[PDB]
Amino acid sequence: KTVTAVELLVRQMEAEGVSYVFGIPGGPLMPLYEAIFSRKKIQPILTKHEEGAAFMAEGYARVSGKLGVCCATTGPGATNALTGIACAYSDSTPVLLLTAQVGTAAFGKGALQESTVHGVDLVSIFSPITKLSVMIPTAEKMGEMTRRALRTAQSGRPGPIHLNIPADIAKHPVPLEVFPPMNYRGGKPAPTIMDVVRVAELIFHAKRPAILAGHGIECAKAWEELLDFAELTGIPVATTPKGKSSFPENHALSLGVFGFAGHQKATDYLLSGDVDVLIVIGSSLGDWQTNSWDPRLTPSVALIQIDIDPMEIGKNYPVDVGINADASETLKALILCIRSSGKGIHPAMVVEAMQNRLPADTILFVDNGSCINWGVHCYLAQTPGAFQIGLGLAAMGHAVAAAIGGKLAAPDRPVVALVGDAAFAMNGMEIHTAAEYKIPVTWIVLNNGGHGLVHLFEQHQFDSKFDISSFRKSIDFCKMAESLGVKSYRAETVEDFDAALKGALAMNTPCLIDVQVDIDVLPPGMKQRF
Amino acid sequence: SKTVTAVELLVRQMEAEGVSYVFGIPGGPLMPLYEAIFSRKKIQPILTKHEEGAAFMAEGYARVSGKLGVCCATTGPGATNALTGIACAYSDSTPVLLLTAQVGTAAFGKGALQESTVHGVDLVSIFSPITKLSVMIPTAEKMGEMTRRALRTAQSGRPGPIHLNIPADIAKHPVPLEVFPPMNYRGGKPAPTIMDVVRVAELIFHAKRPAILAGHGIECAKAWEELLDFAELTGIPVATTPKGKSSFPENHALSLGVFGFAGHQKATDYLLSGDVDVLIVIGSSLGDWQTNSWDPRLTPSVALIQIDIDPMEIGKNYPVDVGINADASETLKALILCIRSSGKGIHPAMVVEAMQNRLPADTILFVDNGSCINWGVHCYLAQTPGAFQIGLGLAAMGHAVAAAIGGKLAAPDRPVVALVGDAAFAMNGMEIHTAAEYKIPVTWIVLNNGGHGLVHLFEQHQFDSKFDISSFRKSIDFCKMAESLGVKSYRAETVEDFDAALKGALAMNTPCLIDVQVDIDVLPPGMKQRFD
Ligand SMILES: Cc1ncc(C[n+]2c([C@H](O)C3CCC3)sc(CCOP(=O)(O)OP(=O)(O)O)c2C)c(N)n1
Ligand SMILES: Cc1ncc(C[n+]2c([C@H](O)C3CCC3)sc(CCOP(=O)(O)OP(=O)(O)O)c2C)c(N)n1
Ligand SMILES: Nc1ncnc2c1ncn2[C@@H]1O[C@H](COP(=O)(O)OP(=O)(O)O)[C@@H](O)[C@H]1O
Ligand SMILES: Nc1ncnc2c1ncn2[C@@H]1O[C@H](COP(=O)(O)OP(=O)(O)O)[C@@H](O)[C@H]1O
Ligand SMILES: [Mg+2]
Ligand SMILES: [Mg+2]
Repeated sequence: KTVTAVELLVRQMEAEGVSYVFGIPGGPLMPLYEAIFSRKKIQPILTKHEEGAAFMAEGYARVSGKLGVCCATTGPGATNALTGIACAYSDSTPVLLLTAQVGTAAFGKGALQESTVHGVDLVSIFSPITKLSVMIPTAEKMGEMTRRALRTAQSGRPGPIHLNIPADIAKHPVPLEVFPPMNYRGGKPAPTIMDVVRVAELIFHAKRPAILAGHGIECAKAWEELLDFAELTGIPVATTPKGKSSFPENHALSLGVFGFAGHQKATDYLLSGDVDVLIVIGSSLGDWQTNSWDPRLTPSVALIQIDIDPMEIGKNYPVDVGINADASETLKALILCIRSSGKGIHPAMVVEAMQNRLPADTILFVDNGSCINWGVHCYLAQTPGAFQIGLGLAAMGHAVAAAIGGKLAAPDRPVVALVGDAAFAMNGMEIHTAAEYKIPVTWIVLNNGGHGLVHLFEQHQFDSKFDISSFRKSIDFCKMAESLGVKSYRAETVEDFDAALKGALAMNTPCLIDVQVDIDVLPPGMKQRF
Repeated sequence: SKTVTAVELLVRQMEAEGVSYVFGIPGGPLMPLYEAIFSRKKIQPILTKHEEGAAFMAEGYARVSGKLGVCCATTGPGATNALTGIACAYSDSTPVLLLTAQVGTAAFGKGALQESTVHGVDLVSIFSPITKLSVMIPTAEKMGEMTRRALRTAQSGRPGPIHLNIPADIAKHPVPLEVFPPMNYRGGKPAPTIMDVVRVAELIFHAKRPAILAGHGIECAKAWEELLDFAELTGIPVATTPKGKSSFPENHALSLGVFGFAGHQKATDYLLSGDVDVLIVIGSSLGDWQTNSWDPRLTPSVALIQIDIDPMEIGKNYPVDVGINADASETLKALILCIRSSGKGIHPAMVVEAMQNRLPADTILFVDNGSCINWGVHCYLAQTPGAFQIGLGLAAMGHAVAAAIGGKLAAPDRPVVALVGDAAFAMNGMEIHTAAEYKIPVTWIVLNNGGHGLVHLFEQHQFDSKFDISSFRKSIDFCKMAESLGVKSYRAETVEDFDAALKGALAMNTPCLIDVQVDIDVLPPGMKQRFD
């Protein structure tokens, strides 16, 4: 019994529990749409820009915990998505990008939007920022390739995949071979027992242990065993800026965020070296996460690091025990072994109004810009994984679009995006797609009339010698929401903001809130990095 | 022995190449570059709303400039956004220089903020397949030589884009003043052999039914005058490729229109009938849309001549009898010398008509990708050389939307109009804010048919409408979108509101947008042809 090669790929994608595919169609990429629409199990989402779809697939992935899928046509369709694929690459999230190719009969001829080595070579443009980038050579090889793709995206440190599909093979017949995921993909690695008992032994003798939880806690879905491990051990837990959300910040053992725009209940504990035992679980230990690799973060006795990627272990700090394993399989073993022992408006208040009204289960997406300083510092996130910030690449526009995918992945939970205005101008057009698909998301535009943080570097680094930051005319984001069919609120006092915010969440449809913000307000954590 | 920072010397040499703007968005590590431009007071920076628009602006400026276009973007996502614009510069053979930041060397491999090395997001290797050169500045001293290498590479041979990556720490290291005029580090252009020019001369002399196919290469060589003098001196008719529309006056007696996609029956019949004996191809790559999917009937009976500055294009899809590797302007000047010395809603079809009946003769017309290509290429008549700007090499949606702003910065005292689809404007539509900011009078004509016109036509004409991925449930309102960005706008539901709107647009000398309601089921010209 046969199917068309591209028909078998969606059926294999169905088996991975992929529910939506975001993208923009094209001549050579239509065979895929006729296939997704033949099955009616997976649904296609038409976006306004291919980076917006990629950003959505990434957003769907991180909250879904499943594989994100986006599609694009030959050439510029594909190149458009790149920045989103580059963010999925730096945040360790499994995104599969499907791109079309011209038929082999036109290779080297100057085909329309040719994406081979002879034209715009997608597979090598996309290699440095994917776990795998490959053109399917034959129809017959579609099953084994797409299982190769799904296996690579969600094993090890997860990441994005680029699959290039020549339009001609897309409808060649092939045998129907669809497998459940666990038949062609392995499980995760656990720590050796020798290391589990050595750090158990280091915790038992510690005068001041501390845990630094990074983004790996979310990819490992390790919140519960982290919460049980901290509670059982009594060790205080700090998050990276990107790892905020991975431990409840209301909890007695919570020190908040360590690093950029962080809290100094974390700074002192972790930086004023009383610390002797440091357990780093699922963090790159990059710039922001370490306060520019401050040598004072190193503990006096032992540094322990758990990470599913061996190459990150001991990269910037010498480790005493380096565990190459899943954070969730490591922690349950650790608990198993220790219980076995038995012995305008000021942004500060716009976050303030948000904390007083967003439901407990609100997923908060934050963009890149001064909104990260406000988001990481002043919002307290109590629900596991409910704080969504893309600090891997820190691309402006990320959450503006990301969030749409997040609410498709968690439709019964409220989803809110806190974004800057220049970021909204880069990807704000995708509120039209939420409008078209009736995806109720609330964007909170922190409108300071330009590039907030760049304005501050000018003043504080090149003594107001020039201005490349401010606008001469602020954008009108409520008129813009109106053009895109989205209900809108303007707020220039705190209480207009609160009225807007509780109207939006009642609203059952997309909504945008345009907040007046002074471009000179110095965000938390910006004067320390200067 | 005057010393200056490397980034000042980069700017100073760019000044020598006549670049007048740098399009981009600032960032932490890229701020030294902006500090340099503002202290020098010559080149001016344009802050755009997306870096892809900045690269679109630089491509448009270069194409109208005849000079080098420059954009800048920061580490990581800054540069990746610009990719599609650089890939467009690469497929249309436009000299664009994209300057991108790199974190300081002391943070390589450490996980620095938006690290764009081999250890992070590899800018130099991402940009390698769609640039003539992509290289990270290794040291401060090599800024002079690497910047002179980029200008020579971008504007020599077949022109194309360049990627220069600059580590943020070496930007501010002092280097010796070392600035040269453009003709001390780049060569001139190649001419044909005397042997081949007289061999082509002697073929046209004996040709019964010769024909010329003029492609985009005529604009890159700045060869319009001698192409018209070559056709006039020889009496042989001129057809263009769809992308070369503005290279041969269509109001001339010898003009054949466009041959290929959405072309004219005049051009197809002469070149495909089977009565041509000598065909000269000047500057076209002879790809799909340039040759009706490589119809073998384009082969001439006697001799095919191909002229092209890139040798690897000669005879690629059709066998040539004379293959000249030379610049098109120097070839045409030699052939003329050697023969003279010899001595012996609204229907879009009526929207562009309203446009041609009203727009000045010197208007530079930008067209985006979508049905506007069928309407622009087929129904618009272009009489001015280079006055039609369409990026058909990559055919990236949204290209004309932003590029026209760069075009009008390059030709400030000529009218510039962009004819774009509604989905195209939705991806890069927000750049009009940049035009409102800098007071750049461009007129956008949005053919708003409420979704993806040609894809909807594919559904009907290849999937029998088994599905709809093409129309939006709610047409976007582009006059409200214009208004919120500070741009004057007009809506048109009649043909006359369009004529009133367009005539208002041109008088105002400010940015303006005209939102035209169009039926999405209208079959554009040349779309019937392309279905099989
Ligand atoms: C795609 C992309 N292109 C450029 C940047 C660089 N970049 C910022 C970085 O974080 C570092 C802060 C110095 C560089 S920040 C910021 C202004 C945001 O302006 P807005 O959106 O309005 O936010 P705000 O006004 O609240 O500051 C910009 C442009 C980026 N990150 N991504
Ligand atoms: C960046 C980018 N992403 C996708 C495409 C594919 N694509 C077109 C190509 O040429 C081929 C013709 C079918 C594929 S065309 C068109 C819609 C026009 O929508 P509009 O702007 O409204 O134009 P129109 O209404 O007249 O059809 C689209 C989406 C593209 N080119 N670039
Ligand atoms: N399932 C997992 N278990 C443990 N660690 C993981 C897992 N998945 C990813 N990681 C690790 O988490 C780290 C996340 O680092 P990054 O994405 O830079 O976050 P942060 O900046 O918060 O440290 C990476 O080093 C990655 O190898
Ligand atoms: N200065 C020049 N003189 C002559 N030909 C050129 C010059 N610059 C570029 N070309 C050629 O013009 C061609 C442009 O092709 P393309 O971009 O596909 O336009 P079209 O579709 O009209 O062929 C390329 O083959 C290139 O080698
Ligand atoms: Mg702002
Ligand atoms: Mg349209």
